[PDB]
Amino acid sequence: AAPKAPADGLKMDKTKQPVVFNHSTHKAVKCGDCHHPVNGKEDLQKCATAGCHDNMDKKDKSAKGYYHAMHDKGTKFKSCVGCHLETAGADAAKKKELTGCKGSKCHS
Ligand code: HEM
Ligand code: HEM
Ligand code: HEM
Ligand code: HEM
Repeated sequence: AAPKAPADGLKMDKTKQPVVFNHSTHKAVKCGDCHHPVNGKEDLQKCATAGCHDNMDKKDKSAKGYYHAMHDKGTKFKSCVGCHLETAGADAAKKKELTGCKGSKCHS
């Protein structure tokens, strides 16, 4: 059957700055905008699976860079921060909540 979203409260914890991901706040986003095509097939593996976004060098801006995939603009798929920047627009409160590097809903 079509895959179902998991429970809220999923911790992304590849790094020492873990972030909690809630599917319930991301329903307006098609599943494949995140679990994106790889070889033409929407891929439901963990983002940092070997051969995926497995480089824990936060300086790497090639596709395999995990930090890059979560923070950067101009990516083939929207990143967490990229989409949130667009969402917040000029609203400073939303910029803080959704894009702040600290004291945000990502990095609380
Ligand atoms: C769309 C309704 C949708 C589905 C289906 C889906 C499924 C899904 C599963 C099954 C997992 C768990 C994977 C595992 O084995 O741990 C999972 C995890 C994450 N998802 Fe998801 N997901 C759906 C939608 C979305 C959307 C729209 C996004 C992006 C805004 C998204 C993101 C994530 C993230 C991040 C994770 C955690 C993966 C990781 O830490 O490696 N999902 N999803
Ligand atoms: C996990 C939900 C997950 C996220 C989030 C994610 C994001 C992501 C972005 C933002 C890009 C674009 C980067 C750029 O520099 O343009 C991107 C690109 C690729 N990804 Fe990814 N990705 C997630 C999951 C996965 C998984 C599970 C794999 C490996 C099976 C994977 C692989 C790739 C590849 C390859 C690319 C480059 C585009 C292409 O060659 O297909 N991603 N991802
Ligand atoms: C990438 C894996 C990613 C993360 C991490 C993330 C986090 C996140 C948080 C913490 C919130 C606040 C709500 C909550 O506590 O769950 C939030 C809210 C929104 N997001 Fe997000 N988000 C990630 C990815 C994406 C992507 C790729 C998009 C757009 C394509 C997106 C969008 C949104 C929207 C919209 C919201 C709600 C905003 C509001 O004002 O409440 N996110 N996300
Ligand atoms: C603001 C532009 C901002 C910064 C800077 C930032 C930094 C940061 C670091 C240093 C890490 C850990 C990297 C490492 O490997 O040690 C990290 C990790 C994640 N972040 Fe972040 N972050 C900034 C902003 C945001 C925002 C607003 C979100 C959510 C939209 C977000 C998301 C993430 C995710 C996801 C991770 C990985 C969590 C994990 O797997 O441990 N960041 N960030």
